[PDB]
Amino acid sequence: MRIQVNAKGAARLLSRHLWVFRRDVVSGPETPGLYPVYWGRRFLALALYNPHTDLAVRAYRFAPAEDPVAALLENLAQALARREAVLRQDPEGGYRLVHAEGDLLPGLVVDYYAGHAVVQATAHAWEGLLPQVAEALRPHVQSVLAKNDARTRELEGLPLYVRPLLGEVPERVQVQEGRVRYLVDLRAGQKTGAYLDQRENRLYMERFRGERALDVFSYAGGFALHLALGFREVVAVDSSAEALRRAEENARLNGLGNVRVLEANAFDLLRRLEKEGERFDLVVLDPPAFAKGKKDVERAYRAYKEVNLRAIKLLKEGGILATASCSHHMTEPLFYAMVAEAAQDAHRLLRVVEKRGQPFDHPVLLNHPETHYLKFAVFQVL
Amino acid sequence: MRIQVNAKGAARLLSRHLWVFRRDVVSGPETPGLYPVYWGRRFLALALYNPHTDLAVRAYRFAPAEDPVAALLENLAQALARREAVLRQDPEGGYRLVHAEGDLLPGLVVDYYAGHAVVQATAHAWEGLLPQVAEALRPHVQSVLAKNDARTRELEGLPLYVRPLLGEVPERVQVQEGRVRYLVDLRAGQKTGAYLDQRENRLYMERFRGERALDVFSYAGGFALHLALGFREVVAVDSSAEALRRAEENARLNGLGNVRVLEANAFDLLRRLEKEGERFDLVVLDPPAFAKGKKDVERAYRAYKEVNLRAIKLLKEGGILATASCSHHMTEPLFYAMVAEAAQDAHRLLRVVEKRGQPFDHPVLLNHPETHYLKFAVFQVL
Ligand SMILES: [K+]
Ligand SMILES: [K+]
Repeated sequence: MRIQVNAKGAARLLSRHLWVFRRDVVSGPETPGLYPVYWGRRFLALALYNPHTDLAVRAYRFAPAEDPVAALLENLAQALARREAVLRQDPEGGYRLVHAEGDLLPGLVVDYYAGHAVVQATAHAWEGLLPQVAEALRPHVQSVLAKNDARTRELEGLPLYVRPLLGEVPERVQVQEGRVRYLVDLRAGQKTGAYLDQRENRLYMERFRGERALDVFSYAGGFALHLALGFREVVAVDSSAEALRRAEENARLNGLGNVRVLEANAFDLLRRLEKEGERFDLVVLDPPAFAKGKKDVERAYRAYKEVNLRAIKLLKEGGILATASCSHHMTEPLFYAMVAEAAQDAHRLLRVVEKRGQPFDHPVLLNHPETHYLKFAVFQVL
Repeated sequence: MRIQVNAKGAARLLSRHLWVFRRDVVSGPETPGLYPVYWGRRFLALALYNPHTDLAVRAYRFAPAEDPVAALLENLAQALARREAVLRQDPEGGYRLVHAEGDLLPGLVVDYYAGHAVVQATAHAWEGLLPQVAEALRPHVQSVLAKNDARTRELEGLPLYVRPLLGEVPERVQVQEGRVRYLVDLRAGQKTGAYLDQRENRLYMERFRGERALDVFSYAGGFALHLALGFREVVAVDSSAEALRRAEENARLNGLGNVRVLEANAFDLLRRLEKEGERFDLVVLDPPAFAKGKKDVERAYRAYKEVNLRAIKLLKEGGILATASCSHHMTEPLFYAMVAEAAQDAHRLLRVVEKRGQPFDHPVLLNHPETHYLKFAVFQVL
């Protein structure tokens, strides 16, 4: 059976983007599965396919294979191999073992929390391969949980559920991250609270020291935990009471009483703090995605610029600004243009300490822009 | 005596850019020197000034000071302090001690080569302060050389010369960089051959392993030296026979017998190697700046694309591409859009391994764009 795409889809696969949408599929199989994709009689790639979804084609190979399933599982082995080294070296750490498209494993994500892996499948073809996935993980873990309750599964016509796949899945797990530890919650109705894409950026914070630090959009307090090691006072701000509860629990776990949580609207607080003359030696801005769609950019840009402008005005000379965006539509060029505008408007000279982004376990593909969503930059006020 | 700027010049300084051109200077001193800059009666900054040049104002402080000379030398002390830790642990290394505007020391650059400093000044005010610069460096070095032959000095009406300022300056010195050593020529007529802005990027390459590596635009062969310890064969390519002579010399100094130099035109060679069916496990592209002015960008972009497209085609699956640009006007956004275009045209999927640039000793200011000129990225063919 073959999937036939139009010229538009052909140009996309030739450029090595991994997605072809339904409107560009001329014909294809009646059921979802793994099939070769063609432009006329020309082979283009092997892909996960679903005839009932908007994102119909997700490529994983750009060369033919006698056994599509074997090929896909080869990609799985290759992804795990890239993390082998770090798992033997840092067994109690938190790492992503499989990052979907980035690892040429569209529709599959696997996270590792101190020996306990959590699998999330969002493409129909993976469902029947979950047992093989669990066995591939076995050599590296104590247990495997199938957390398959993401709403995206509804699009693929998949059932929603959360069930163990291998071993005994614990309710909570302590993860070591540099000089601190945090508690992950593997239960369905509870916040996992790991946010691994920021693992390296959080560790990077350990090199800074000072009197007062402000962690805006603190969510589970990860950045705050690391800042507490070098700062006298760390204020963790977030509008989620539940998130701040986790933050307080993680601080307690580390015996870090110098972290105080504040339930408030980030935007209002920043302006208010500046109004009453409060100053900080470091501010971390890790807001949720301000721009969902490509049409939200203009408005998002203004929102980012405002929060960054207010953060910079709170900094003393020598102050540190750690700012990020996890909106893939807020492109890296737009992001840095925005911080430059905020700095210019605040009349503060900023030196670039470091331009970062996603860690090695959250791979980015140059040819597939959507894989690059996180930007993280650190600056110092001169 | 003060420098008076118009509204436009004032807005530039308030946004914290460090330059104000002659067109925006309303009035100023009759001779070059260090003077405060004002917009009306409002103090804006302290700056190096020259009433005879297009780039009239170069700011170094945005706060007043009784003694402008003392303030400037204070900036010098602070720049050196930022390198004290690395000089203490790695005395035989090569580091930039002063990076002009980036260190708020406009018109001054100072490099350190295993205990021997080389000073290059391009602004009039620095000429009279050379002895004080030498004294500030005394605690950190064995000798200090004034390499003041850059033609840009003619714009400031300064003499061109090369002379020692402190100690006994050797003709050449060996510098240790990771697992390799290279020879620096301090003589006025020879190529220095250090290229310190690429130091950390060269070191980053020591982690890769493979059979054959290709170092294009090799210059003194720095990248090839680091690759030699990880690859069976390394081919260094450059159009300059003199440059390759230094390359062989460096290879010999390290006892590296797996590095072969090849005098050829990069563009021509890459195509021929492609047609010849040649393939490599790693290719490094470190071309000279293809763009110097903003008008050279359109054709420069095309040149970068061709060499990157050819390099990508030479890589085997799993191959590593380390590519760079030192053209300031070939902005980061244009650089990455260019590599993406090359990959798309080559029908090759690239994973982003790392996005780097200038190391800590070559500081970048967000508000002063011209300080950022180097882009270095590493990708892997999937
Ligand atoms: K959970
Ligand atoms: K020289």
